Amino acid sequence: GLIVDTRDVEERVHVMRKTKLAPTVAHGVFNPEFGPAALSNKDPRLNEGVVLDEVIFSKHKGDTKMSAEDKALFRRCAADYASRLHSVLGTANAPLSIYEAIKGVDGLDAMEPDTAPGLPWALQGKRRGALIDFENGTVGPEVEAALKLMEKREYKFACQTFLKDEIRPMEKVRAGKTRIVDVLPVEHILYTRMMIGRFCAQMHSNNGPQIGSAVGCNPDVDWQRFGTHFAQYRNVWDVDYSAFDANHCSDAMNIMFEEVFRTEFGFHPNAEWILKTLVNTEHAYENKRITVEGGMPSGCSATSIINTILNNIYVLYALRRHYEGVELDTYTMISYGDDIVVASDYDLDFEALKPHFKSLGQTITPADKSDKGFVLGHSITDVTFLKRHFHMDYGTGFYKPVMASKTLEAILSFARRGTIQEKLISVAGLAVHSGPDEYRRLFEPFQGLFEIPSYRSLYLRWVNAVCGDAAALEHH
RNA sequence: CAUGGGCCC
RNA sequence: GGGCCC
Ligand SMILES: NC(=O)c1ncn([C@@H]2O[C@H](COP(=O)(O)OP(=O)(O)OP(=O)(O)O)[C@@H](O)[C@H]2O)n1
Ligand SMILES: [Mg+2]
Repeated sequence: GLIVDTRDVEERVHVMRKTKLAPTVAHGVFNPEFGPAALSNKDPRLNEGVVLDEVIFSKHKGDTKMSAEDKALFRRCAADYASRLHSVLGTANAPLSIYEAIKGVDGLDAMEPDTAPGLPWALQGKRRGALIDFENGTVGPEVEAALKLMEKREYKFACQTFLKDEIRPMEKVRAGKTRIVDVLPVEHILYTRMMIGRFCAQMHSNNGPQIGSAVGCNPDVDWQRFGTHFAQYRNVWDVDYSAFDANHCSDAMNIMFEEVFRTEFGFHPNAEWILKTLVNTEHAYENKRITVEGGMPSGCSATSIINTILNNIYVLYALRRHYEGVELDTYTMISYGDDIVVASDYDLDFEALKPHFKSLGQTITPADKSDKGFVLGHSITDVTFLKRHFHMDYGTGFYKPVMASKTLEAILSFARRGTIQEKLISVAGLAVHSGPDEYRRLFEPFQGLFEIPSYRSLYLRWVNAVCGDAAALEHH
């Protein structure tokens, strides 16, 4: 998105952390090319000659405007994927009850309790237990006063820039490539779930290549659904965007909002409203009130759905803008916002799309960048989706998500203070799929020190998840 | 003891 | 309440 150009303000929004993340006993064994991000332009490690606050805003290279015939081409594609979308999800997209928006239907996790509240509830000391009864699902004064307000469209706000205390490859750290999180006022996040909460539920619970979304899925059982499907095709590309989130041009955004969330598909007129408030934003990083047109607010409600709908309409628009007769069945695709796998028989050309894609402000590039350009052949066992490769499992003939040891090792070098035992239980079931030998190497560090799930119990868990009746087949 | 949105104990 | 992927 284009910055008008940031201002001064007298109020000053603290963030600049020091990492809650810390080395582990694994840390010294694995010596990973991975550290906590920078949470301070003062932080030593950091290359010298680096103002951390520069880069955070170097993802705003402008805001591609779109010809009038591209806006029509894009409109069609969005109404088309929208036709598909509501064909599979139905048209029951009535507003959600403040009770659900807080509580959550069957497929919409509740809103989280102890979570930051956005503005200005932190310019005025208050957490989200002070305007909502999380586990009674209950508004209070201003939430309900603003509920009333956005109902009128006479509501307006600002986004609280943050920094992702997270691990990152060492180099990205030194570039000061910290990931931003733009936190929305919690009232907003709530109205949004009312406006489009039943949509997102249905999305979550019909994920699959049919709707091109993997949001809602379980990389751990769903990998089988997905692997067999994608191995039915002669060509499978692993595409990488870049700044995906921030380069959603203003026109692309306003069109999909208009095309996906109309009232003719069951929504309430104000679902376009809450959504379009997301185009031109005000990001308050500290005393800098940075004002931006374009992009998405990474972490603005439904952020992953939106970005997924958008990726889907982009591909189809890039194919539609290069050849004729391209329908949704021309290909197949699954994304999770940024991430995307695509497949096709038609021997399609993806280095011929880069430009058509650059007409929306987006820069695709191959995943295997140590070639040069998009090639044919690649099956679904050369790609990555969500940081997991597709491998088939010896013992079962089933597909399974596998992360590079170097990643797994990264995750296992750093924990928040006294989380190490819990984290490990969690990472145990990721590392299952790396086999018995590596699972073991990967955990030597913590022996006689922490509890380590047996490789065997994690396997039979998995086997029962992927298709329980094969659990029951390792029997008769 | 970051936002979203998912899912895992 | 924790971990991950996005
Ligand atoms: N926590 C959040 O609010 C959140 N997390 C993931 N997302 C959606 O998923 C995308 C992940 O962006 P990345 O960190 O991969 O970077 P990028 O902007 O896509 O590209 P690159 O790393 O190539 O510069 C984002 O761009 C965003 O659309 N939002
Ligand atoms: Mg990828």
